[PDB]
Amino acid sequence: QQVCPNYVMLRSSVTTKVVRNVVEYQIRTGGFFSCLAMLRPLQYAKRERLLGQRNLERISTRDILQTRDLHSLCMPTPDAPMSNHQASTMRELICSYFKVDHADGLKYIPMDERYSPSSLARLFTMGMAGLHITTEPSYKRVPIMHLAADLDCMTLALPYMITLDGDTVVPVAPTLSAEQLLDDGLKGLACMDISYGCEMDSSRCINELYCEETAEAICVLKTCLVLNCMQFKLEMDDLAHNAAELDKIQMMIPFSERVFRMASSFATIDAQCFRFCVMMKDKNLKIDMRETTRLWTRSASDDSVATSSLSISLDRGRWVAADASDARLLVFPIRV
Ligand SMILES: C[C@H](CCC(=O)NCC(=O)O)[C@H]1CC[C@H]2[C@@H]3[C@H](O)C[C@@H]4C[C@H](O)CC[C@]4(C)[C@H]3C[C@H](O)[C@]12C
Ligand SMILES: C[C@H](CCC(=O)NCC(=O)O)[C@H]1CC[C@H]2[C@@H]3[C@H](O)C[C@@H]4C[C@H](O)CC[C@]4(C)[C@H]3C[C@H](O)[C@]12C
Repeated sequence: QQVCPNYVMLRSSVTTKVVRNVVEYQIRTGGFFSCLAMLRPLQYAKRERLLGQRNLERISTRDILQTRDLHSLCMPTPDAPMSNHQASTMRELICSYFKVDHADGLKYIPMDERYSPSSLARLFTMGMAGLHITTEPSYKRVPIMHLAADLDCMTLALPYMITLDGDTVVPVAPTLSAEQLLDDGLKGLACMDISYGCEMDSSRCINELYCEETAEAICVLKTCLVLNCMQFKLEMDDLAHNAAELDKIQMMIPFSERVFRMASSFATIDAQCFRFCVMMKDKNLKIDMRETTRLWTRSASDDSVATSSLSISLDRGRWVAADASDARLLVFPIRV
């Protein structure tokens, strides 16, 4: 059963079965798990690295086009939500990273300045893996970032925001949306960290790999995470008003729990995702997708949840928001 056919992250499939009159669900969340894999650039490309250019040429062949194909091509996606936030700035980045002309940057980001955030992350993540997906169907080899190799053994990653209370890098709740970290020359990103680990055990922070070589790659990895957040937020905003698509699943409670897990990925870098996840644990996750949509649109209000009263800290490789002898949110690290 297809859900969100023309979405990138929400794109999911549901298989339902009966074994002696017992109701069984299975939800297959597709593009989402593809998108978060981009925290390990080489692991993402590992697949496509051993597919030739015919993999792409047979796609630009078609006239149907659709979302899943435009994504693979790293092009803007009509029939899907798109953003224009700091599009000017993002186009400059493409030209710098891939060292190409403005005429080619305009292929990725039209004059419209509308683009799919997950189609840029894929582009940059593939770029960090040493493959540039070009304007005209092709894979061109570019230098493989040493950072991408340095992280290619890690199976856990936990992004979080930090500040300083005096002389200690201390985790904080997000104040801003992910969308605001991209602007101002991407200088917001300094206050993001990503903790990687094996097994957490071998915990190593991406900010502790800071080097004049890796600084370029370290920023792109963060940008790709922010962009995948933007995509998720766009699709939830669009899903809210797509009353047609919404009605396919409005009562499928096991799906609300799945959307909750998806937002949890971004609940430490995006204030709206934070508040949205906090509200659902308060309700114990047993929520209709129609009500969940209402909670998503509610979370857009800063006063929706009292973030200011919550104490943030890390323990055991997991992110905790709590107050008054009772935790409100646990966020676990992202697989791969
Ligand atoms: C947390 C502090 C800023 C003080 C603060 O808490 N402000 C929160 C706020 O902006 O509201 C920032 C400012 C300078 C940062 C460092 C510099 O940008 C240089 C360098 C940049 C790297 O992107 C991440 C490591 C780090 C050492 C950074 C770690 C951390 O990112 C620092 C030490
Ligand atoms: C932070 C990284 C790496 C800087 C570095 O090489 N070492 C710094 C150091 O170690 O001292 C740089 C490399 C290319 C930069 C981008 C490009 O120059 C294009 C464009 C230029 C604008 O001035 C600010 C936004 C940005 C997207 C830039 C943001 C950011 O400024 C980038 C992504």
